Parts: sequence; C-alpha cells; structure tokens
Amino acid sequence: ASRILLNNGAKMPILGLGTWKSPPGQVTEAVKVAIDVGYRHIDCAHVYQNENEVGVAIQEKLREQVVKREELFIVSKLWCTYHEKGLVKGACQKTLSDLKLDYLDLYLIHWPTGFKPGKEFFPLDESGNVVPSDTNILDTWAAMEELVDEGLVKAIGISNFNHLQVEMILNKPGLKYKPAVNQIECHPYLTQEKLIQYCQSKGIVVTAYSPLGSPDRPWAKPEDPSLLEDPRIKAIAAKHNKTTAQVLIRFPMQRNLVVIPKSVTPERIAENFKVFDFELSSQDMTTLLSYNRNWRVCALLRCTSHKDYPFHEEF
Ligand SMILES: NC(=O)c1ccc[n+]([C@@H]2O[C@H](COP(=O)([O-])OP(=O)(O)OC[C@H]3O[C@@H](n4cnc5c(N)ncnc54)[C@H](OP(=O)(O)O)[C@@H]3O)[C@@H](O)[C@H]2O)c1
Ligand SMILES: O=C(O)Cn1ccc(=O)n(Cc2nc3cc(Cl)ccc3s2)c1=O
Repeated sequence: ASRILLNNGAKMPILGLGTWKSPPGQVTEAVKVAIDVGYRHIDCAHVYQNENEVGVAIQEKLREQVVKREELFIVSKLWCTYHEKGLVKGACQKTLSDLKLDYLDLYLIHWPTGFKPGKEFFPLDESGNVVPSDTNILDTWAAMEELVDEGLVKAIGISNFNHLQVEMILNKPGLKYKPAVNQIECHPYLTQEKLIQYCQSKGIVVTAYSPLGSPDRPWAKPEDPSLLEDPRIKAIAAKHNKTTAQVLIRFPMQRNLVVIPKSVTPERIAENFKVFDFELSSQDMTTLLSYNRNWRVCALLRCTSHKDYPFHEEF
C-alpha cells in the first residue's frame, strides 16, 4: 500500500524525496526526475535554502501535465528562528511563495527549540552556544494550528520531539488539532523502538529521516559508522538481489513508517523508489533492528543547553 492515513483524513505517501543538502544547482532536476518515476511526496524545509528550486520543478511538471497538485504531498518545516507566534504565518507564507504553492499538505515544527530571531539560522554567542528564544512548544503549536484554520496547510505535525514533548502538546488545554506526524531520525543504528511505540499508540504517524545514515552530512568523521558500507547489510541486500539502499528504505516501510531518502543523482532516485517489489523477511527485520547503537547523525551539541533540547530523555 503506498499511502498511510493521517488523523486529518488525508493520505500520505510512505515514500518521499529528501532535499536536505540538495544544491539549488541540482535539486530542480532531482525533483523532476523523482516525479517522473513516481514520487509524490517531497520533504522540504526553509532552512534547506532550496525551496524555490523545488518549486520550479513542481511548477514545471504541473505544466507538462505529468501530475496534478492534488496527487502531490508537499511537506515543509517551520525553522527554529520563527517560533514566536507573530512570526509563524510569515515563515509559512515565505515557504509557500518559494514553492509557488497555495497550500502545504503537511507543515512541521522542525525542532522543538526556538532560536533567537534574526537572519542567522544558527545564532551563536561569542562562545559558540546557540542563542535560544523565549518561546515554548505550546504557544508555537497554537500558532501552527492557526495555519490550518486559515487554509494555508492541510495538516500540522512536529519533528525531533521526544515523547514528553509530544505529550505536552497532546495534553494541551484547548488543543485544536492533534499532531499528525512526528518526523524523527530512524535507521538500523538508531531504531527508535520506544518513541515509535509511543507515537503509533497515540495515532501519530512516524516519518523516518536519514534512512541511509546521511553519508553527506557535513560533520561526518571517517571513523563514524557507515550504514551503506555495512557488510552485514550488504549481505541482506545480496540475498534479495537488491542494493543496500533499497534494503535501508524498505526496512522502515515494514515498520509502518514513512521514509524520505535524499538523492540528487537521477539513477539513485529511480533505484530508491523500486522497493515495492520485495519483502524483508522476519529474520531480516529482526537482524536490522539488532544493529541499534543509539547513534544519531543529527544532534548539534551546541543546542544541548536549550531547555527544550530533545535528546536528554531516554525517548
Ligand atoms: N526533520 C529534520 O530535522 C531532518 C533532519 C535530517 C534529514 N531530514 C530529511 O530527511 C531526508 C533524508 O535524510 P538525509 O538527507 O540526512 O540523508 P539520507 O537520505 O540518509 O542519505 C542521503 C545520502 O545518501 C546518498 N544516496 C542516496 N541514495 C543512494 C543510493 N541508492 N546508493 C548510495 N548512496 C545513496 C546521497 O547521495 P546523492 O544525493 O549524491 O545521490 C546522499 O549523500 C533529508 O534530505 C531531509 O529531507 C529531516
Ligand atoms: O535540520 C535539518 O533538517 C538538517 N540539519 C541541518 C543542520 C544541522 O546542524 N542539523 C543537526 C541539528 N541538530 C539540532 C538540534 C536541535 Cl535541539 C535544534 C536544531 C538542530 S539542527 C540538521 O539536522
């Protein structure tokens, strides 16, 4: 089945295209190729500073009659320097303008942390610590709720929230919309069993990011583990005459997750979508879950002092 039901009654494609680190010089072609081979879900963010080039591609394929807007599922995220309630609408509208759209299918609070407002996406002090803003999760959520009530987004959710931060929102007095999705890092070295268990039990769909372990992450160190190069996983893939990446994409799919692998290479974009023609066995799944090391690609330690830093909690 290719789509999962959200709590807003809409259906979200379980396989989408990641765009973090896709250069503007290449992401337009990436998206065009993706849509041509079947992707309908694109994961975006204002902080990725390529939304205009993503919008170029969508506009194009709409104009070529390859797809209709209704068939697309476009995701973006509210960046940390816009968590003040008076800044959320503007941030959302900038993303809409850049993507040349009239609505987003899903809009996420990108991180639970608010940062000092300003042009700087990661404001630091003279010391190198990120400068927080005096905003909180609940007020920011209320602001996200207005975007639904105004017709700008069909659904709202969160990203990189721990189960206690998700809880705050759920128990929010006067809650208007429950979160639809929590997008979190998830892959065989960070299997997220507990948080997935919590979210799915609350009827919140989980999206797995960095499913290939983000080898292009700019802070990679050579000693870091490498999922795509893991011989144990290469062996699972060779058993199914599939590539390591296809295995890494198919894994979260069989855990009822959404997954959003990133590529700007047309061959790999196609390859990565060809994961609906095979099944990981029960042993394969068990084996892959067993590689958990609680290893995070995305956890900027310059944020570990923010009151809302998400990863001090077990989950
Ligand atoms: N919510 C947030 O905080 C958050 C954080 C991180 C990521 N995300 C989202 O999740 C998406 C995916 O995560 P990610 O970008 O960190 O990394 P990823 O998808 O785990 O890995 C992308 C890397 O894998 C390479 N690659 C892709 N397909 C491959 C294949 N078949 N064989 C070999 N290498 C392949 C890509 O190369 P090329 O592109 O050069 O082909 C790129 O270097 C993002 O782009 C973003 O949309 C969200
Ligand atoms: O955010 C994106 O989708 C991609 N991305 C880009 C740059 C980067 O450093 N990170 C790591 C971060 N860690 C935290 C940790 C916290 Cl608490 C807040 C924000 C971030 S950003 C990152 O994930």
